[PDB]
Amino acid sequence: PIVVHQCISPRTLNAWVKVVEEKAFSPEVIPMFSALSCGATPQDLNTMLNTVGGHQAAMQMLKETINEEAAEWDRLHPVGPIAPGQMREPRGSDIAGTTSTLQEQIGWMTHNPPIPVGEIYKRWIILGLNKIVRMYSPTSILDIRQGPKEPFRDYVDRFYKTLRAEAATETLLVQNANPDCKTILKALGPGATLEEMMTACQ
Amino acid sequence: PIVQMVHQCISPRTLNAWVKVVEEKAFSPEVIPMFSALSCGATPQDLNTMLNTVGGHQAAMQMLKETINEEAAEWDRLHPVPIAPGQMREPRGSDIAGTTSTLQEQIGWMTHNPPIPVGEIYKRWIILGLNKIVRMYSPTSILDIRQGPKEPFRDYVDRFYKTLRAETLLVQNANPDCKTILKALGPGATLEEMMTACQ
Amino acid sequence: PIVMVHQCISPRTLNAWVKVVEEKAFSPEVIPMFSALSCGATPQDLNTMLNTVGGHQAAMQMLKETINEEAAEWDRLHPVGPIAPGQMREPRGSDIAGTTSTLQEQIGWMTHNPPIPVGEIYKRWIILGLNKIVRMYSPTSILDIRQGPKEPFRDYVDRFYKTLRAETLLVQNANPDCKTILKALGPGATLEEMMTACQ
Amino acid sequence: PIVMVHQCISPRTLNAWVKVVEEKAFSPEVIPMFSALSCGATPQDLNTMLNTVGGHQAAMQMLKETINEEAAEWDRLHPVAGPIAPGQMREPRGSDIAGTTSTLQEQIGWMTHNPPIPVGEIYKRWIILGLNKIVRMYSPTSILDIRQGPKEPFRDYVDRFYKTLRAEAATETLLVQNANPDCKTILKALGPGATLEEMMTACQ
Amino acid sequence: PIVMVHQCISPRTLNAWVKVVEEKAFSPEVIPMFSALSCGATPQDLNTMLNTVGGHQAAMQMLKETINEEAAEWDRLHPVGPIAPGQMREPRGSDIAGTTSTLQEQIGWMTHNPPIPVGEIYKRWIILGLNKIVRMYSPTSILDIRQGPKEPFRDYVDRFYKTLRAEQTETLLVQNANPDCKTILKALGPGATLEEMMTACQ
Amino acid sequence: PIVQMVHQCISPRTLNAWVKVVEEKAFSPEVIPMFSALSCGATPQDLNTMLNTVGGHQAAMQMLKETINEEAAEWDRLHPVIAPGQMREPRGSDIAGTTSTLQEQIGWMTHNPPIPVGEIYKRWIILGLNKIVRMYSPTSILDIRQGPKEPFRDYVDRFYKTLRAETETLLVQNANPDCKTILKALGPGATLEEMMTACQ
Ligand SMILES: Nc1ccc(S(=O)(=O)N2CCN(CC(=O)N[C@@H](Cc3cc(F)cc(F)c3)c3nc4ccccc4c(=O)n3-c3ccc(S(=O)(=O)N4CCOCC4)cc3)C(=O)C2)cc1
Ligand SMILES: Nc1ccc(S(=O)(=O)N2CCN(CC(=O)N[C@@H](Cc3cc(F)cc(F)c3)c3nc4ccccc4c(=O)n3-c3ccc(S(=O)(=O)N4CCOCC4)cc3)C(=O)C2)cc1
Ligand SMILES: Nc1ccc(S(=O)(=O)N2CCN(CC(=O)N[C@@H](Cc3cc(F)cc(F)c3)c3nc4ccccc4c(=O)n3-c3ccc(S(=O)(=O)N4CCOCC4)cc3)C(=O)C2)cc1
Ligand SMILES: Nc1ccc(S(=O)(=O)N2CCN(CC(=O)N[C@@H](Cc3cc(F)cc(F)c3)c3nc4ccccc4c(=O)n3-c3ccc(S(=O)(=O)N4CCOCC4)cc3)C(=O)C2)cc1
Ligand SMILES: Nc1ccc(S(=O)(=O)N2CCN(CC(=O)N[C@@H](Cc3cc(F)cc(F)c3)c3nc4ccccc4c(=O)n3-c3ccc(S(=O)(=O)N4CCOCC4)cc3)C(=O)C2)cc1
Ligand SMILES: Nc1ccc(S(=O)(=O)N2CCN(CC(=O)N[C@@H](Cc3cc(F)cc(F)c3)c3nc4ccccc4c(=O)n3-c3ccc(S(=O)(=O)N4CCOCC4)cc3)C(=O)C2)cc1
Repeated sequence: PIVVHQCISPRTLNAWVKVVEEKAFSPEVIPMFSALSCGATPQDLNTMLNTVGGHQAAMQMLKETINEEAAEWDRLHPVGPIAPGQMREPRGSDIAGTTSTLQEQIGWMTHNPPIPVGEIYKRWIILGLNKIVRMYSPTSILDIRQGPKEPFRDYVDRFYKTLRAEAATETLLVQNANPDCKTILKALGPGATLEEMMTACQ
Repeated sequence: PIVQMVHQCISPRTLNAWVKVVEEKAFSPEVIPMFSALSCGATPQDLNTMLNTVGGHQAAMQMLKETINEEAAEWDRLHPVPIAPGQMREPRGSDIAGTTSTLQEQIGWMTHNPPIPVGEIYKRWIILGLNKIVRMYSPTSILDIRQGPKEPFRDYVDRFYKTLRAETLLVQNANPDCKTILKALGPGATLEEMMTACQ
Repeated sequence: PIVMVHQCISPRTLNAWVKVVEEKAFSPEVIPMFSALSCGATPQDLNTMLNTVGGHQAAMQMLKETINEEAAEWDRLHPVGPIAPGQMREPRGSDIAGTTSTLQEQIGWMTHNPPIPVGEIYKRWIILGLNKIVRMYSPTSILDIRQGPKEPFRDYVDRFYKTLRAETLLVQNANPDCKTILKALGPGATLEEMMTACQ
Repeated sequence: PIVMVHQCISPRTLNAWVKVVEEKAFSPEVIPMFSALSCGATPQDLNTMLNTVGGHQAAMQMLKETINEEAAEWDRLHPVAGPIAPGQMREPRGSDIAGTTSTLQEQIGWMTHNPPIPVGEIYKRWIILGLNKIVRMYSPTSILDIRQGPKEPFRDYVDRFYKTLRAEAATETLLVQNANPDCKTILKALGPGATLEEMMTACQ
Repeated sequence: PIVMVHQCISPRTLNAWVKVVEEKAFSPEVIPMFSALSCGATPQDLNTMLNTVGGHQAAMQMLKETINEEAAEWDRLHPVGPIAPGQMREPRGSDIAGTTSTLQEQIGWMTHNPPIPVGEIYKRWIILGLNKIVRMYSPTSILDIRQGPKEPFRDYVDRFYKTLRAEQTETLLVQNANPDCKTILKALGPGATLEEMMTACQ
Repeated sequence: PIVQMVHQCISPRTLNAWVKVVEEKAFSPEVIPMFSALSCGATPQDLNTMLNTVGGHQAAMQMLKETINEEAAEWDRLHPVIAPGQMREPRGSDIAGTTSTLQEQIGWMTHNPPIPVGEIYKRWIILGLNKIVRMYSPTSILDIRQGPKEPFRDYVDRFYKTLRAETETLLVQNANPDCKTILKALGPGATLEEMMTACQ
C-alpha cells in the first residue's frame, strides 16, 4: 500500500486468501476485498488477485471485465516521446499495473493532485467481482418462496440474500410469502415497514 | 478510522473481529458494545464497510436501513441546508450515513475545529437500529421468565436479566419455595441478599 | 485507554477479556486479568469491557449494586453552584463510573496536573464488586476442605488455597497419616517443609 | 528486509511462508505469495526463506540449477577485474546476487545505493523463474487432457481448464473443442467472438 | 514494563504466561520463559503475572514463603526517620516485592541514575522460589533413572538430563545404562564424550 | 535483541515460534535456519534464553554445550587476554553469555567497530545444531534406494532430504531398474530437471 510504499502485510495476505476459501463469491466478499485493499497500488491489487487459487473461470472472467474498462478508459482519456523527467499520463494498461512500474504507480497516486490509479483499478475489479457474484448466485429472487413451515424471518433473510446477489417488500416479498402470513400482511395497510411485517408474522 | 489529517485503514484484526462476532453471537445484546468498541474512531465509510462485511442476517440489515433513514430524515428536519467556494458545507443526513459524502468530506467534518462528528452521529443511528433488531430477535418476554421448580435461583436470575437486557417481577416469578423466603426478607433487599437467601 | 487523547481499546484486548470470562467465569484469577487488560482504561473503556460480557447478568447486576454503594459513599466524602466557565469541575460518583461524564471530561481528570484518576478509582470499585461475586460463585467453605484418604498432600494444599483465595486448619484437616507426621515437625514449620514431609 | 539498515524477517512472515508451502506445495498461487511475503527482501532473506522449507528437496535442488543458469548468464552480460578501488562499491557477480559470496552489508549497499543495484529484486526474479519450472513439473495434467465430463457443469470444467493452463484465445480453440457434446453444440451456435461470461451463461 | 513511564503488559504477554503454566505446569523450561516474558517488568507487572495463574496455589504459597525469606534477608543487608522531602527513599524488601511500594516509586528506582533495579531484584527472588517449586514437582531422583531393557540410549539420556535439570555422566549415566550398552560404554573407557557414548549405543 | 544503544526484549511471538518449531520438527534440518532467522539481532543472553526455553531433547542440549565449549576454548587459543571505564576483550565464556553481562554484550555488539558476540555465539550454536541434526538423522544416503513402485520424484525428495542431514553418482545408481536404464540412456551431464522429466 501507500501510507511511502509499505509491503502488503502477512495478515492482509492471509485474510484475503481465507475469505475467498471460506466464502467463494458470496456478496460480502466484495466489501472485504475493498477494505483489505485499502491504500492499495495496482501491483498490490494484482498481488491479491494472483494469490487466489482456484476459481480460475471467475478470475478469467474478471480479466475480460477489466479489459473492457481499460479500453473504455483509453477512449475517454487518450495519450510522441514524453517530456524528459516529467510524469506521463496513464493508459488503461498502466492503471491495471500491466505496463506500469511500481514507481510510476506511486508517482500518480501521490502526485499533487493525485491520479488515483489504485482506486480506479479497484473500481474496475469490483465491477468484475459483481458480475461474478451474480453468476455464482444460484437462485432468482422470483424463486424465493416462503416454505409452509419456514419462519418469516428466515424467508426474509433468503429473500434479501438472493436480492443482494443480483419497494421489494410491497411487491414480491408479500406475494411470495406463504398463505397464512400473506393474508396477515395483506391486512396491514399500504406503506407497512419491514419491522412491522416481521412482527406481524413472528 | 482517522489518523495533515488523514484516514487510517481499518485493520484486518478489526475487520475479522466484527465478522466473527456476528457469526458467533448473531444479535445477542453484547454484539452492540462490541460493534461500538470495534468502530472506535470510525468514519461513516468505515461504518458502512463494517456493516457491508456482514453476510447473512439480511432481514436485520434491511431493517437497519429503515431505522437509519428515519434518523437521517429527522436530522434534515432539525438541521436544514450554492455553497461558498472552498469552504466546508453543512452535512445532510445522507452525508452522515456516507451515502452522498466523500471520505475527504467525512474527514473534513470530523477533524474540523470545532468537529462535526459525523462518525459518532452515524454510529448513534446504527446502534438505535441494532437495538431494535436485538429486541426483535429476543425470543421471550420478561413476563414469561419463571423460575423452574428445580432451577437454582442464580440461573433464573441470569435468564431474568438476560431477557430484560434484550428489551417486583423477580420475586413474583420465583418458585414457591424461594418466593416464600424472599418475601420474608421484606422491603429493600439487595440482589446479593436475595441470592444468598436462595443459594 | 489514554495517550492528550483517547486511544481505542484494541481488538486483542477486547477479545481477551471476553474469552477470559467465557473460559473462567468468576474464578479468582479473572480479577487480576481484568485489571491488567484494563491498564490505562478510562471509565468508558471499563464500561465497554463490562458491556461486552454476555451472560452472567445476575453477577453483572450485583456488580452495579456494589458500584452504586461506592458512588454514593464517594459523594458523601467529596461533595460538590454552576461551575467557573472553562474550568475543570469536580467529579461526582456517577461521573467516575462514566454514567454522567463525557470521554473528554474523563481524559481531562485523568491527565490533569495533578491527576484525578477516575479510571483507577472506577477500577477499584469494579474490583470490589468482582470480589463479592467471586466469593458468591465460590462453591466450598475452607471448613470443608479435608484431605482425602488417598489424596496426595500437594493436591489437598492446592484445593485448600484455591478455596481460601475465593473467600491451623491445614494441619487439622490433613488425613491421619500426614497429620501425625506434620504434628511431629512441631511449631513454625514452613509449607515447603510440610509438603516434603508428606510427599 | 531493509529499513540504512537490515530489519529482521518477522515471525509472522517466516511462518506464513512455511505454512503456504506445507498446505499448497507447488500449486501456482504459491509463487505470488512468495513474492509478496518477500517484499523488501535481501538475498540473505530470500535464502533464509528458501532454507526454512522442509521437504520438497528435489524441487529445491532443481531451483538451484535454475538459479545457477541465471547467475552464469548474468556474469556473461555484466563482467568484472583487478583489486577494487579502496572504500568503493564493487560490482556484484551472479553469486553475489544470490547471497552466496556477498555479505549482508554489501547487499544493503547495492540495494540502497543511489542509484540502486536491486540485488534483492534480481535474485527474486531468478527464484521465481525456478519456481515456475517446478510448478509446471508438479502440474499433474496437460491442458490437452482437460475434457468436460458428461455430467460435469460447464463452470467446473472451466475452473479445471484454467487451473491446468495457469500451471503451464484459449476459449476459441481448445475450450470449446473439449466441451461435452451438449454444451459444444450450444457454444458453436454462439459463433465467433463469444466472451467467457457468455459461454458460461449459455451452458449453466 | 517501563518506557519515564509505565507501558502496560500486553495481552500477548499475559496470555503467553497463563498458557505456559497451563500446558507445562512447573517443568524446568517454564522458568526461562517466565524470565523472558517478564523482560522490563516492574514489581507490579511481576505480581500481575503471578496473580493471573489459576491453580497451583500450593506452589504459589510456597513461592511467597521464598519471597519473604529474601525480603527479610534484604532488610538485614540494606537497612533503612522520615525521609528528606521530595527525595528518593531507599526500598525495603516489601517495596521490591511491590507490596508497600507504588508504581511511581518502582519506576523511580528503576529509571534513577544510577538504577535501583527493583524489577530485576524481585525477579531474582521469584526465580529462586520457582526453582524450589520445580525440584518439588520433580517426580524422580536421578538415582532412579535406569535405561529400560528395550529403551534406545538417546531416550534414556533425555530422561536422565530432564531429571537432572529439575534437581539442578562418567558416574551415574554409564552405571545406570542397560547391560548391553553398559558393556559397550565401559569399553570406551575414560574421557568419552556424550556424542561418542550416544553413537556407540545407537 | 538490540535497538544509549539498548536491549529490546525478545517478543512473545518470537519465543513461541522457537518453542513450537522444536516441538513440531525436533532436529529436522530446517530447524537450523529457522533458529537463525528467529534469532536475528540476538544477544548471547537472547540466544541462551531461546535455548533454555526448549523442553525435552536434553541429550541434544547437553551435546550442544560440549560443542559450544570446544569453540569457546579454541577462541581463547586464537584471541588471548583492564583500563578503567574502557572496553575489555571478550573471552569465549563471554561470547556464550556465561561470564558477561547484558551491558557488556551490548557494548561489544554496538561498538564502532563491532565485536559481534551475538553472531559469533550463533555460529557456535549452529555448529552444535548441525552435529545434532546428523545424529538424529535415521538413514545413510547409501541406503536411499528407489522403491519398485516409488515415483522418481518421491525418491529424489528422500535422497536429498537424507543428504541435507549429513550427487547424480549415487542418485542414478540407486534408482530402480526401469528408471535407471532410462537415466543411463541420457548419458553424461543430464540435469535433475531432465532426469525427473524422463522418469515422470
Ligand atoms: N491468454 C492467456 C489466458 C490465460 C492464461 S493463464 O490462465 O495461464 N494465467 C495467466 C497468468 N495469470 C496471472 C495474471 O496475469 N494475473 C494478473 C492479475 C490478475 C489475477 C487474476 F486472477 C485476475 C485478474 F483479473 C488479474 C497480473 N499479475 C501481474 C503480476 C505482476 C506484474 C504485473 C501483473 C499484471 O499486469 N497482471 C494483470 C493485470 C491485468 C490484466 S488485464 O488482462 O485485465 N489487462 C490487460 C492490459 O490492459 C489492462 C488490463 C492482465 C494481467 C493468471 O491469472 C492465469 C494465459 C494466457
Ligand atoms: N430496495 C432495495 C432493497 C435491497 C437492496 S440490496 O439488498 O440489493 N442491497 C443494496 C446495496 N447494499 C450495499 C449497501 O447499500 N450498504 C450500505 C451500508 C449498510 C450496510 C448494511 F448491511 C446495513 C446498512 F444499514 C447499511 C452502504 N454501503 C456503501 C458502500 C460504499 C459507499 C457508500 C455506501 C453507503 O452509503 N451505504 C448506505 C448507508 C446507508 C444507507 S440508508 O438506506 O440507511 N440511507 C439512505 C440515504 O439517506 C441516508 C441513509 C444506504 C446505503 C446492500 O447491502 C444490499 C437494494 C434495494
Ligand atoms: N433496573 C434495571 C435493571 C436491568 C436493566 S437492563 O438489564 O436492561 N440493562 C441496562 C443496560 N445495561 C448496560 C449498562 O448499563 N452498562 C453499564 C456498564 C456496566 C455493565 C455491566 F455489565 C456491569 C456494570 F456494573 C456496569 C454502562 N454502560 C455504558 C455505556 C455507554 C455509556 C455509558 C455507560 C454507563 O454509564 N454504564 C453504567 C455504569 C455504571 C452504572 S451504575 O448503575 O453502577 N451507576 C449509576 C450512577 O451512579 C454511578 C454508578 C450504570 C451504567 C445493562 O447491563 C443491563 C435496566 C434497569
Ligand atoms: N552438490 C550438493 C548437493 C546437495 C547439497 S545439500 O542438499 O546437502 N544442501 C546444501 C546446503 N543447503 C543450504 C543452501 O545451500 N541453501 C541456499 C539457499 C537456497 C535454499 C534452497 F532450498 C534452494 C535454493 F535454490 C537456495 C543458501 N543458503 C545460504 C545460507 C546462508 C548464507 C548463504 C547461503 C547461500 O548462499 N545459499 C545459496 C544460494 C544459492 C545457491 S546456488 O547453488 O543457486 N548458487 C551458487 C553460486 O552462484 C550463485 C547461485 C547456493 C547456495 C541446502 O539446502 C542443501 C549440497 C551440495
Ligand atoms: N494468611 C493467608 C494466606 C493466603 C491467603 S490467599 O490464598 O487468600 N491469597 C491468595 C493470593 N493473593 C494475591 C496476592 O497476594 N498476590 C501477590 C503477588 C503474588 C502472587 C502469587 F500467586 C504468588 C506470589 F508469590 C506473589 C500480590 N499481589 C498484588 C497485587 C496488587 C498490588 C500489590 C500486590 C502485592 O504486593 N502482592 C504480593 C507480593 C508478594 C507478597 S510476599 O507475601 O512474598 N511479601 C510480603 C511483604 O514482604 C515482601 C514479600 C505479598 C503480596 C491474595 O491476596 C491472598 C490469605 C491469607
Ligand atoms: N555438570 C552439569 C551437567 C548438567 C547440568 S543440568 O542439566 O542440571 N543443567 C541444564 C541447563 N542449565 C541451564 C544452562 O546452563 N543453560 C545455558 C544455555 C544453554 C541451554 C541449552 F539447552 C544448551 C546450551 F548449549 C546452552 C545458559 N543459561 C544462562 C542463563 C542465564 C545467564 C547465563 C546463562 C549461560 O551462560 N548459559 C550457558 C551457556 C553456555 C554454556 S557452555 O557450557 O557452552 N560454556 C561454558 C563456559 O564457556 C563458554 C561456554 C553454559 C551455560 C543448568 O544450569 C542446569 C548441571 C551440571
